[PDB]
Amino acid sequence: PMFIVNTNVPRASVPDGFLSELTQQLAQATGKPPQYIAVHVVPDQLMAFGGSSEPCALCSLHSIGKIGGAQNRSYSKLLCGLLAERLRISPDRVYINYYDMNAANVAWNNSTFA
Amino acid sequence: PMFIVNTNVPRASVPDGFLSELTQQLAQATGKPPQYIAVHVVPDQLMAFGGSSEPCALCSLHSIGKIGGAQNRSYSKLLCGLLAERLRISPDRVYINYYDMNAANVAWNNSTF
Amino acid sequence: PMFIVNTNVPRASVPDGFLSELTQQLAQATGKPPQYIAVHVVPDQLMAFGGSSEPCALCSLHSIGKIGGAQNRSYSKLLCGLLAERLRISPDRVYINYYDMNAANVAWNNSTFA
Repeated sequence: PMFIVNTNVPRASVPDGFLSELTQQLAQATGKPPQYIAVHVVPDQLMAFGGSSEPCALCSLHSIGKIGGAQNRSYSKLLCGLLAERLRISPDRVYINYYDMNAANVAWNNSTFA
Repeated sequence: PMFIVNTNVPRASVPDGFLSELTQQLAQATGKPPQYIAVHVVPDQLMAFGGSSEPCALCSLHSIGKIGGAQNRSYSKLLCGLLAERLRISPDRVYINYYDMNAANVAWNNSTF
Repeated sequence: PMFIVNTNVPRASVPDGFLSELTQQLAQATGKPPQYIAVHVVPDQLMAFGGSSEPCALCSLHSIGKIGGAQNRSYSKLLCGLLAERLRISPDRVYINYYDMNAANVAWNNSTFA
């Protein structure tokens, strides 16, 4: 699985250990092994949400399966929760796009997972 | 809806009001209210288009519906137009990918649609 | 075609001809002309792969056709190869997501390819 966060929040407000925490939580939440979890955080971004430049995030989670109605609802609670608690971002200023990737459309290590 | 622009154009060439303009115009164009429009502009990027490093942009627009043949044609005119007029980027150096998101695959506010 | 690389490798370690190289190689590999190829490299990123912050990359290749099982398998070899040699990134720390774009969903030059 792959999680990317884009946010106008400053670099200095991203706590040390945020990436490891995202890794550990996403592992538990998706049921996938941490070695396969990647996380990416892009602060200091020039963005707006609903015309306002108060703290916000635009994120995405890609996975081969482990993506669906119930699962996505659950991930939103978890991840908005973490963006709220660690980055002080209100959950009504967060979008997260989910992508159920086909195994043939994910490369890793000189091949694909198909 | 969500619009992201990535460009090699410098931050200082992005005019004051560009994000608000994109917000207003996307609202009108998609028919969705401005509060639900997000915009993201990433300047100073290391990128090339056709091997040339003259000004260019790689962009994406994500929306739950309001995405299709004619609508996408219309958005290209609008958005290439704005990148041309405000960022001085030639429209033959712009790509925009459109994504019709399923409501279940977009989180907002502790849940999904 | 479009190729984006996101990496924790510093900007100074990205060689100056990397974008042209990616362009030329993707042209040969996809069978499209170099003028249709765009490439984007985002260094200095705050990321982790499998809990570790050693060099890694999250990438994506978008194209209208020229995307599929065998082709993707081949592109992974090529691109991991380039990331290994030029950016000194181990291939087991690379993901590439492939996207077979419908022509109606790609804009260029005031219109779409539909």
